[PDB]
This record gives sequence, structure tokens and C-alpha cells, in this order.
Amino acid sequence: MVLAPGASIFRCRQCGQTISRRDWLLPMGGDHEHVVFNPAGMIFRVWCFSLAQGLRLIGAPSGEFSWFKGYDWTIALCGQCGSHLGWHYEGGSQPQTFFGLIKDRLAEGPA
Ligand SMILES: O=C1CC[C@H](N2C(=O)c3ccccc3C2=O)C(=O)N1
Ligand SMILES: [Zn+2]
Repeated sequence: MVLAPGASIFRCRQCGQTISRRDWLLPMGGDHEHVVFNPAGMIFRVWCFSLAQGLRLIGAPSGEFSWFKGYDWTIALCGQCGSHLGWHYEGGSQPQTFFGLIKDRLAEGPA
């Protein structure tokens, strides 16, 4: 508990949409940060969150190339501007669901 925290809320870097909160960071496999690459070779510093808002989840889930064993993913866009912010994971265990958001696509700031 601190007065006037500046590192409280994550917003979409491109538009400001409210997306998540530092309090909702989730240490999957012991770390909230997972460094991964996709089939196109892009490297992502993914932060895992229990909860997020302000996104639009696109399509139906897929297990293909999943970075997290037992989870299927859907692309998560900023619901306001369409920026690709990460993925929603579902279908797994403990937790059943979570979000993996691309750290450098978010801005962190006060509540
Ligand atoms: O857990 C995941 C999320 C989806 C992510 N992914 C991508 O970022 C991607 C880009 C191009 C073609 C196919 C994929 C893909 O499966 C990926 O590689 N693993
Ligand atoms: Zn946005």
C-alpha cells in the first residue's frame, strides 16, 4: 500500500485503452515473464495476467504452437484500436484461463 502509485494500470500503448493491472500479474511456471518466439521468428516478451479487460478476442481457440502446455489460444486485440496485444489462453488447468500480453505493447501508469 502506497500513496499515488505510478505503476498500477497497464493501458494499450497505441491508444490508451485500459487493459490490465500490475496486481493481476500471474507467475505461470514460476515467472510472470515468458520469452517466446512464433513460427515467423518474432520474439515476444510475454507477461502473464490472470485477468484483462478492453480486449477483443478473435476467432476460436487453437492449440497449434502453444507456448503454454495444455492451453489453447485466441488472438487478443485492443478492443479500441485493434493493436495486437497478445493472446488469451484457455482449456488448461490451474488456471483454466489467463492472458499473455506483449509487454512492450502496453504502457504502465497510475490508477
Ligand atoms: O502460444 C502461441 C500464440 C500464437 C503464436 N503464434 C503466432 O504468433 C503466429 C504467427 C504466425 C503464424 C502462427 C502463429 C502462432 O501460432 C504462437 O506461436 N504460440
Ligand atoms: Zn489500443
